[PDB]
Amino acid sequence: GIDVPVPRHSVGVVIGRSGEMIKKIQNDAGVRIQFKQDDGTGPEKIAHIMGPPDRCEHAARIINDLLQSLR
Repeated sequence: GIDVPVPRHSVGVVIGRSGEMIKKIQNDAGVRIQFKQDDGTGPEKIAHIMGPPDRCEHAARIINDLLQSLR
């Protein structure tokens, strides 16, 4: 999969409540998104997108597009 920067100030939006929002992402994308401790950087965590190689980028865009306004 891919290790993707997700701002710790923005993960609130990505997670929503209960992680229901990010589950909806994983649902429609057909992926797994695991928030690592932090990794890679400081003010951002790493969302670990996994599954199919192209699908990782598809789901990457879902999250990234959401993070576009946030970062």
